[PDB]
Amino acid sequence: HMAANPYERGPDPTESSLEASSGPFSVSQTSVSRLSASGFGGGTIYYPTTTSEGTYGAVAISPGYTATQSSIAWLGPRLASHGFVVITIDTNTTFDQPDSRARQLMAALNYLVNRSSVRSRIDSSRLAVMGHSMGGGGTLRAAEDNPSLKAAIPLTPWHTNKNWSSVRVPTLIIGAENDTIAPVSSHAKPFYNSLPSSTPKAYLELNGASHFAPNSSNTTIGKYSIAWLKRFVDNDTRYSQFLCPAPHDDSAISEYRSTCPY
Ligand code: NA
Ligand code: NA
Repeated sequence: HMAANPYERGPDPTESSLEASSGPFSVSQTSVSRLSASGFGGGTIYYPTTTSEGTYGAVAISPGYTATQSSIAWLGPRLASHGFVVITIDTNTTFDQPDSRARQLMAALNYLVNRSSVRSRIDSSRLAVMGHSMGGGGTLRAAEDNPSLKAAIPLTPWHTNKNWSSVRVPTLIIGAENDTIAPVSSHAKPFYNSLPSSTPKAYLELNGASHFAPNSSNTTIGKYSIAWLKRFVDNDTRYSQFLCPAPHDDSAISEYRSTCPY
């Protein structure tokens, strides 16, 4: 038999538990000021209250162009309530390009491990990155330049670079069908196609959604982000059951591609 996974947290998942507003863990918050944050413009840290089940993995989430922390803040308690330490960040300037946001994502993870007040609750060897729009472009660049990351979830990503053939981090790209700012035909889909065949990857296209779909509470985005982070940050195979959907059975999903090598 396969060895027991020590990174498993929370009870066995179901479809109703993943689509719920909150997970099985209570969440507390703490803030990081812009001036004390070295490399990024501060943010808020979301962490589970209880530690009796062991340490958790850390996730850094970046907003998009001319966007602040509040546009992605709903992912904070949504992801943390399932057993993750999440930091939503602000950028140094609201006009920072994707390559600049990639550096600020790793700087936020560096703060979580070395300087944050919740560093004792974090497993430093299991980190992930997320982002919306240009933050999603910075997510791809961070995963390419930091292969030690466990997962990466670009949300309607935007980037001038379409070549991501060196990304070794399991990447879940979530695109919007009617995206007019970062069209999937020139952004999300070329990003997914350029990812290596040996890298676990998936492309989720939201049916009839706009570019700002990730800026509000979304059941589809929340369920598959939890499943992806659980599957690769925690190696939790209990969440693999949620990663093989049929788009014709979900009105919120218009497309789904996925390749798993391991
Ligand atoms: Na700063
Ligand atoms: Na559908």
